[PDB]
Parts: sequence; structure tokens; C-alpha cells
Amino acid sequence: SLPARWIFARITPGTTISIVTDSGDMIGPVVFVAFCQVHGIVFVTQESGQATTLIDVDKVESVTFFS
Amino acid sequence: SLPARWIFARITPGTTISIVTDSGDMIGPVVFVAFCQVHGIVFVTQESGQATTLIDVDKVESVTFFS
Amino acid sequence: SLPARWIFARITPGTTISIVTDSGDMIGPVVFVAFCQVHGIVFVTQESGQATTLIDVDKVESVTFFS
Amino acid sequence: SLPARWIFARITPGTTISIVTDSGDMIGPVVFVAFCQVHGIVFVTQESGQATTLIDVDKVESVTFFS
Amino acid sequence: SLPARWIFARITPGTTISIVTDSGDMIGPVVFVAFCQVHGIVFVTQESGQATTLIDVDKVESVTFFS
Amino acid sequence: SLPARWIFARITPGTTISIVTDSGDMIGPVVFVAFCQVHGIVFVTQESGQATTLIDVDKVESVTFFS
Repeated sequence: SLPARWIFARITPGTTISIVTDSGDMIGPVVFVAFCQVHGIVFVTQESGQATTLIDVDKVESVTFFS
Repeated sequence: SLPARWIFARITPGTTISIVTDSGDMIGPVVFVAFCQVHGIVFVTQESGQATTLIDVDKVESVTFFS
Repeated sequence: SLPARWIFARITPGTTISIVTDSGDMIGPVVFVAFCQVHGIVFVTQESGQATTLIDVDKVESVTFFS
Repeated sequence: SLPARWIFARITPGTTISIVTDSGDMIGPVVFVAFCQVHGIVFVTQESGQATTLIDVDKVESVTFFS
Repeated sequence: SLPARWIFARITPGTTISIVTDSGDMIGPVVFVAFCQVHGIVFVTQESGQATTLIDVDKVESVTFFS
Repeated sequence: SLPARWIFARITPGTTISIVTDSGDMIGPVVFVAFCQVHGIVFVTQESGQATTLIDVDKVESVTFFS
């Protein structure tokens, strides 16, 4: 029902997206990893080693793709 | 009922608009593409290739047109 | 009932106001144009041609007048 | 009941206060004028002519006094 | 029940704390004075004379101590 | 049920994480200490002496790990 759950549910892993959130924190190019809906948590990670980011889907504004 | 639904429903695709959101993320001149209302989702895209931005209508503050 | 509806209902068109919103987006000197209350929408516009701005009244913080 | 209504109800007019809102917009030193509680609207103003500010009490974070 | 009420209830007066709010307004080193829970209002004050700041507890994010 | 409760309950103490909140206040490299889920409060602290931070979990956006 929530738009965030759908726009994150059908994204195949491995594609790089840029996500803007309710706080205005502009998160740069991050390769999508996973999204589990039963609890509503999306695993992403960007190169740093490796830096894994864990955010809450219900407070996600927008996702942008690149082609 | 929601103002965001109507201000995005009767706007023809192809027109360039500038949208300000609840997080203050000022998105520049972007050409409209589509707005599917049944699940409340709107598509925009700006030149980059092409950069498609996908946002949630319910958390959309304001749209501005140019003439 | 909502304070924003009242502070926008009795403003005569043509007067310039400065409006601050919930995102901190400071919108400069804009001449008021219209405010239709049944759906809660306010038409404003500033000189650019002309740049028309559409915002949601329910998510409007404050308006300031000049004398 | 609401704390904002209480902190605005018994401030005598003419005293200078500095208010801070939910958007982080810091209002500078202004002279308090009025607070009509039946609809919940505060009347403040700062010197410019005169610049009158109309901000909803329900979305006011904090007020600071000076001695 | 609210975490802010508890973290402000057991803080002894006179200790200097740094508080972050929902608007991101970072308030520097300020000595705690009082917090009355029945109406949910907390008083702080920093050196300026004296500058007393009055905020609403329900919209307080976090407090930090120093040792 | 809340995602923040999950991402905080099963982090072992001693690991350094970087948290981001609803206000965009970015918390730097801070070693996690504790999380009392009964009242929903996370205990963290960073080197200064020592500076302890007390931030409500329910208004926490995201946590990031490092490897």
C-alpha cells in the first residue's frame, strides 16, 4: 500500500540508485542490495573496505535511477 | 481529496515544473512524464543520458510552473 | 478551524506577502493571487515572464506582511 | 493543555522574545504583540515601516526571553 | 512513557547539557534549571545578563552530557 | 515491530556505528554502548573525557556500519 514499499520491492539487486529522505540527507550513488518487506528494512552499501547502510523504508522520500 | 493528488492529476505530461518537498530538497527544472494515482506515485526525469526521479506524492509540498 | 485557512482566507488579492513553510523554504516577496478553500489550495506568482507557485495550505507555516 | 498555548498566553505585549520553529527558522529579536487563543494565532512584529509576522502557535517549538 | 519525559525528569538541576531538537537546532552548553512534567515544560538558560530558553519536551530529540 | 527497535536491539556493544536522525543531524563515528528497549532509549558515547549521547530510538532514521 505504501509507495515506498512498492518502489523498493521490484528493484533488482545490484543496480545503483540515489535516495533522498525526509531529513534532506542526500545519499549518493549506492548499489542496492536487499529489501525485506515483512519488517520493512532495506540493506544498501557503498564503497568506502565496505560501508553498509541501514535505513527505514517508511521514512524514505524518493529514489532516482541512472541510465 | 489531497491537494497533491489534484495538482498532479490535471497537469499534462511534458511540461517542465520545479517541485519543493517537505525536506526542503529543491528539485530544479524537470519535465513531467506520468502520475499513476491508484497507488499514488509520480514519475519525473531530468537530463543528465537520462536521470529518472521517483518520489511519493503524499510528501510533495509545492509545484511551480514557468511561462 | 485550521489557522492557515483563516490567515489565507481574508487576504485580499494583490498584496505582497512573504511566506515561510514547514521545510524552512523561505519564499520571497510574492504577490498573493487566490486561495480556493474547498480543496485547500493557494495560487501565488512572482515575476521571473511570470512564475506561478502552487503550495499546500495545510503545510504552510507563516505569512508576513509589509507596510 | 498544549505547552505552546501556555507559554504564549501570559506573555505581556511589548516584551521582546526570540522564537524558534519546527523548521529551524530562527526569528530574530521581535516585539510580541498579541496571541488570540480561540483560533490559536500569534501576532508578532519586527522593525523594518513595520514587518508583522503571523505564525501558527501549534507549530512553534521554543521561545527565549532576555534580561 | 515518553522517553523525553524520563530523560528530563531524573536530570538534577545545575548540570550543563547539550540538546538537539527535531528541527536540527543545535543548542550549545546550557545549564539545566527545571522541568515540570504535569504540563510537560522544561526551562534552560545560558549566559549572554542571562538568556532563558523555553522549549517543549515532546518535540525534543536528544540530550548529551559531559564528563 | 518498529524497524529501529530491530536495528538497535541486536547490535553488540563496543561496535562503532554512524547514525542519522529525522532532523538530518549527522552523528559521527560513535561506539554503541546500550539499548534499553523497555522504554526505548539508546546509550551511545564518543570521545571528547567522554561525551555521552542519549537519543530516542523511535525518532532515529538510519544506522551505518563499517568493515
